[PDB]
Amino acid sequence: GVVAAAEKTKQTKEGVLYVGSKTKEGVVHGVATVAEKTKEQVTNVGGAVVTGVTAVAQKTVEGAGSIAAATGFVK
Amino acid sequence: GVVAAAEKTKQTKEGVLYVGSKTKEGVVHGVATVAEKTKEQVTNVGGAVVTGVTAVAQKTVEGAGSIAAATGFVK
Amino acid sequence: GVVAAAEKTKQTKEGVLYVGSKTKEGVVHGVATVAEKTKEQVTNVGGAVVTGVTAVAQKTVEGAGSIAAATGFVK
Amino acid sequence: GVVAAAEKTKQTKEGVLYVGSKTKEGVVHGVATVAEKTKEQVTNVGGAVVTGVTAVAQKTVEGAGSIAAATGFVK
Amino acid sequence: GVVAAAEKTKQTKEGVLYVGSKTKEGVVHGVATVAEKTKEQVTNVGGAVVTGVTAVAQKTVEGAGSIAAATGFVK
Amino acid sequence: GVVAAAEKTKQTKEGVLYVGSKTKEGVVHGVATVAEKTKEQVTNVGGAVVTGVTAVAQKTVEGAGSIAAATGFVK
Amino acid sequence: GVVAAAEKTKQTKEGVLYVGSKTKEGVVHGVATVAEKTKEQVTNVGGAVVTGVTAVAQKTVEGAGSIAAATGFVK
Amino acid sequence: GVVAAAEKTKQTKEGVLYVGSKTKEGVVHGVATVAEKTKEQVTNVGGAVVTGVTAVAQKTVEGAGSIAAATGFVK
Amino acid sequence: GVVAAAEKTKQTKEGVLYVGSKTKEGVVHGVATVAEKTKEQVTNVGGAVVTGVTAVAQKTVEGAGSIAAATGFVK
Amino acid sequence: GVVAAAEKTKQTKEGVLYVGSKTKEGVVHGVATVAEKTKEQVTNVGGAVVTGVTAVAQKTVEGAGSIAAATGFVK
Repeated sequence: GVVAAAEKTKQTKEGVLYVGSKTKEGVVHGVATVAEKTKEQVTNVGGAVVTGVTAVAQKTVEGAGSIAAATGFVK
Repeated sequence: GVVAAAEKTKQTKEGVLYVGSKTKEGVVHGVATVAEKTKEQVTNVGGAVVTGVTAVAQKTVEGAGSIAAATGFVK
Repeated sequence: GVVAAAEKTKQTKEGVLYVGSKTKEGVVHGVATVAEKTKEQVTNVGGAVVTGVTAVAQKTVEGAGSIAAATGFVK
Repeated sequence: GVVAAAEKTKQTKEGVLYVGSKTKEGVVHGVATVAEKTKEQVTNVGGAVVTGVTAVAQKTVEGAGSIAAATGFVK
Repeated sequence: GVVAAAEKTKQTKEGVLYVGSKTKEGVVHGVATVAEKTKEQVTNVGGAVVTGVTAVAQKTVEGAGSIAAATGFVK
Repeated sequence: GVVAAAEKTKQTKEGVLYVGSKTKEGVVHGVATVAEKTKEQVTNVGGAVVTGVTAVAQKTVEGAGSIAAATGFVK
Repeated sequence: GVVAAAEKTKQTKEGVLYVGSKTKEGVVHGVATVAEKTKEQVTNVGGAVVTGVTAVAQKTVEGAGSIAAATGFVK
Repeated sequence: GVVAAAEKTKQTKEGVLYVGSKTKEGVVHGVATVAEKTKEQVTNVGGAVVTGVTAVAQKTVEGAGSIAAATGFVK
Repeated sequence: GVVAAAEKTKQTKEGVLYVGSKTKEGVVHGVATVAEKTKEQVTNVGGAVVTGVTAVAQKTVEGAGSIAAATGFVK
Repeated sequence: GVVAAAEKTKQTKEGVLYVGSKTKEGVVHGVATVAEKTKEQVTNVGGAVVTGVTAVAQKTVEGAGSIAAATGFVK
């Protein structure tokens, strides 16, 4: 029973963004899952993932955001 | 029973962002899961992940945000 | 029963951000889970993770934010 | 019964941030979980994690924020 | 019964931040959990974790913030 | 018989130099002799060697300059 | 017979130099001789070696300059 | 017979120098001789070696300058 | 027969120098001879070696300067 | 026969120097000879060695300067 329910019932500068970036070398890998000689691996990533030399996450969840995750195994 | 419920019922400068970044070398890896010769690994990541040389997370959860996570196994 | 419920019922400079960053070398790894020759590993990360040479987390949870996590195993 | 409930029912400079950072070398690792030859490891991280050479966490939880975590195993 | 409930029912310079940082070398590790040859480890981290060469945590919990954590095992 | 003989017998702006250089990154190696797994190497450098991002060699040999070089081997 | 003989027999702006340099990063190695796993190496450097981000060699040899060099081996 | 003989027999702005240097980072190695696992190395450096981010060599040899060098071996 | 003979027989602004240097970080190594696991190394350095972030060598050899060098071995 | 003979027989601004240096960090090593696990090393340095963040060598050899060097071994 992995249920994620989100409801949004709705009846000057807002959220204005300025970014200036100057990079010479950049290595960004984000979400990564590496397995070497591994017998068993389970990985789950949910939600907002902002990454990089200049990472800005503004006003990410204004309304309703549900992240339900059942990660794992059964023997 | 992994349930995540979010409800948002709704009946000058706000949230204004300024970022200036100057980088020469940058290595950003974000969310990573590395397993080497590992027999068993379970990993869960939920929510907002902001990463990098200049990471800014402004006004992340304005409304309703639910992160329900059942991470693990059963033998 | 891993339940996360968030409800937000709603009937000059606010939240204004200024960031200036200057970096020469930067290594940012964020959320990481490393296992080497490990027989068993369970890892859970939830919520807001802001990381990096200049990490700013402003006004993260304005409304309702629920993080419910049941991490572990059963034998 | 790992329940996290958050409710927010709502019927000059506020929250204004200024950051100036100057770094030459920076190594930031954030949330990390390392296991080497480990037979069993369970790790849980919840909430807001702000990290880095210049880490600022302003007005993190304005409303309702619940972090419920049941971390561990059963034999 | 690990329950965390937070309720916020609501019917000049406030919260204004200024940070100036100048670093040459910086190593920040944040939340870390290291296990080497360990048979059993359980770790839980909850709440707000601000770390780094210049760490500022201003007005962290304005409203309601609940951190309920049951960490441990049963044999 | 490696003989170098130089004789100088002597019985408004002259030689005036102006240099303005502006560099951001510069790698200058000059005279270099690299041998890797080499069984035999003979190297000779003679005279004036001017090198670099802004290299100026003005009025190098006003008088007598002799460079005699016998480079090599005998088996 | 490696003989170097120099004789100088002697019976408004002259030689005036102006240098303005502005560098951010500079790596200068000059005269270098590198041998790795090398069985035999012979290196000779003679004369004037001017090197670097802003290298100026003005009026180097006004009089008599002799560079005699016998570089090498005999088996 | 490695003989170096120099004789100087002698019976407004002259040689005036102006240098202005501004560097942030500088690595200067000059005359270097590196041997790694090398069985045999012979190196000779003679004369004037001017090196660095701002290297100026003005009026180096006004009179008599002799550099005689016999570099090498015999088996 | 390694003979170096120098004879000087002698019967407005001259040689005036101005240097202005501004450095933040500087690594200068000058004359260096490094041997690692090397069985045999012979190194000779003679003359004038000027090195560094701002290296100026003005009017180095006004009179007689002899550099005689016999570098090497015999088996 | 390593003979160095120097003879000087002698029967407005001259040689005036101005240096202004401003350094934050400086590592100067000058003349160095490093041997690691080396079976045999012979090193000779002769003459004038000027080194450092601001190195100035003005009017080095006005008269007679002889540098005779026989560097090496015999088996």
